[PDB]
Amino acid sequence: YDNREIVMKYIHYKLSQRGYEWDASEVVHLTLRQAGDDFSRRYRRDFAEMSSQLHLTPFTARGRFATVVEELFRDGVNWGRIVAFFEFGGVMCVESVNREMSPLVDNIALWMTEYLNRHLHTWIQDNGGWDAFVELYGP
Ligand SMILES: CC1(C)CCC(c2ccc(Cl)cc2)=C(CN2CCN(c3ccc(C(=O)NS(=O)(=O)c4ccc(N[C@H](CCN5CCOCC5)CSc5ccccc5)c(S(=O)(=O)C(F)(F)F)c4)cc3)CC2)C1
Repeated sequence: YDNREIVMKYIHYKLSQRGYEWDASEVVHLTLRQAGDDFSRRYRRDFAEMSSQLHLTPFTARGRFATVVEELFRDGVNWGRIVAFFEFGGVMCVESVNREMSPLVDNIALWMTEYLNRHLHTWIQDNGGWDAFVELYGP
């Protein structure tokens, strides 16, 4: 499955729900959206803390993203951390819009796509690909 499309559909949906029409395998997209909503409710303190402590500006966004992503996957990968990675990118995009720095969304989407293609892709494929994530979540 194309990771770039997965990132784009995911971010696009999150922003559209804030009235922001961003100028940017259906089961996979819907499943990821649901798993991410579940993650953010089940781990609300983490979600809420990250959201309020970003201190996001165009000068720091890339460094904050790199730092958090390296910390997230430090002890290895699992599907829950992959969902957390998407929700973190979503928090970054959402905060960028809230702070009137919406152009950052494009950079964020690229960094997410790159990290998936360069660092998560092998793990994902070794686990059977996104079909495995779909099965695990249900469908
Ligand atoms: C260092 C740093 C600061 C870095 C940055 C950062 C951070 C801070 C803010 C933000 Cl915003 C982002 C990141 C943190 C914060 N940290 C990040 C990691 N966090 C994790 C917490 C739990 C797991 C886990 O549990 N991982 S797991 O064991 O692999 C597993 C288990 C169950 C399910 N899904 C089930 C679904 C069951 N069905 C539902 C449908 O009805 C049928 C039954 C439950 S919902 C569900 C439950 C959990 C996850 C997703 C969905 C899935 S999953 O959905 O991915 C699936 F199923 F595999 F697909 C996978 C992995 C990591 C904890 C908090 C730390």
